[PDB]
Amino acid sequence: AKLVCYFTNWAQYRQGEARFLPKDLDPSLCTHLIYAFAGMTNHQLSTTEWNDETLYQEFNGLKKMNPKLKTLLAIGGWNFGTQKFTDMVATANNRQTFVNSAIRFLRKYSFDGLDLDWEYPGSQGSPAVDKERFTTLVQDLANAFQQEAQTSGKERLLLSAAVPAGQTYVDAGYEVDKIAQNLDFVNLMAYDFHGSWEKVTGHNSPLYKRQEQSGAAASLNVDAAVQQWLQKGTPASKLILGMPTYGRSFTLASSSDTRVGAPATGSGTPGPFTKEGGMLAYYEVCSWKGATKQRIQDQKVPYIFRDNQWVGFDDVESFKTKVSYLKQKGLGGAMVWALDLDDFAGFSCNQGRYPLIQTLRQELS
Ligand SMILES: C=NC1=N[C@@H]2[C@@H](O)[C@H](O[C@@H]3O[C@H](CO)[C@@H](O[C@@H]4O[C@H](CO)[C@@H](O)[C@@H](O)[C@H]4NC(C)=O)[C@@H](O)[C@H]3NC(C)=O)[C@@H](CO)[C@@H]2O1
Repeated sequence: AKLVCYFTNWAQYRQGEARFLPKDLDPSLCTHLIYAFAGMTNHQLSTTEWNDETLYQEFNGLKKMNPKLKTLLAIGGWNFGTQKFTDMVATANNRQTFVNSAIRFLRKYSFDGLDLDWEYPGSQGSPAVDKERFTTLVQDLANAFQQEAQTSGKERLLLSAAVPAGQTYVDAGYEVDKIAQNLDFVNLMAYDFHGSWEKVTGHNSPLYKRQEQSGAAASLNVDAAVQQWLQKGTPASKLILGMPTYGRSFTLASSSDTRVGAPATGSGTPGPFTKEGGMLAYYEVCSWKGATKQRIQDQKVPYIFRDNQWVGFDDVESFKTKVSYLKQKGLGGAMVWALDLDDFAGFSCNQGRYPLIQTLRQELS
């Protein structure tokens, strides 16, 4: 089974014990490590931090300690946008310029593959035409990757993509059945189902829906996301189930109504280390004494509150539940975002180093 874990090249700027660099990485924790994120300049793959080349080397150098490990470079991301993607896949000359740079870039830095993270083709400013242009991009990469392997005589470069769970987005830009044939594995983003962008508290990653949910609202859970990608044609073994080492917070309109579905006046106080209201690292949810942990029985995930602060998150338990759920589904494995937000150095949760992902590795193996 696969355990695809994401490293992020901006965690390095967090303060104190929250700072994360390749040295905080465990070469054996995951089967595949994906480096987030690499951008694009003139239709080509490029760095995004002043020290990506140094990081790239330490990142991939980890394979000297674990030759079984596979590393990939992720291009895109939420904040990346759609512009540069839509423009790069618009002309053959551009697609080919990108592909050739991807290959040369990945090989130069010792990456084993590329993880496409276009959020998302077919929306957010992306013309519905990009739905089929994406598919072409995938085929182009796959084809070039296959050809190169034979000429260079090296392990063929791997091709993956981070994909949305929403029904609306899959229909809008993904030719599921067709891309699945060319993607070595699909990284399903089964989270962000609920967030502070809503007026009511909801869980970031509920495994199942709540009895009181119907219609489109009943699809906002992992299972729906999974059943969906399978039905549309994804071999269960290529579908990797994503899980978050972060949770989503809300500020309660009143601390008297703390249930899931209660009135939220907006995002929760930013985390002292993550400093991005509405989300929190697992290790930030740990430093909470005097809080109250619940359990959304129907969705098999927890959440905690203290005064006007409510946060739905994942713990060692829900992670075990989820690892167990995917097994039953015959999925290819688990995906986690991000190594970065777990208690990677056992400095806050008192459960050791990488409490959550370690749970994943042990449960999966
Ligand atoms: C598995 N792939 C995958 N891709 C999606 C990610 O985009 C997303 O995580 C979010 O990624 C954006 C960047 O695209 C991050 O933006 C960063 O936010 C911090 C504040 O927290 C800010 O200071 C900047 O460093 C900013 N950097 C950039 C390059 O914009 C975060 O918003 C990040 N969010 C979380 C909760 O990690 C994940 C999860 O939705 C998806 O998974």
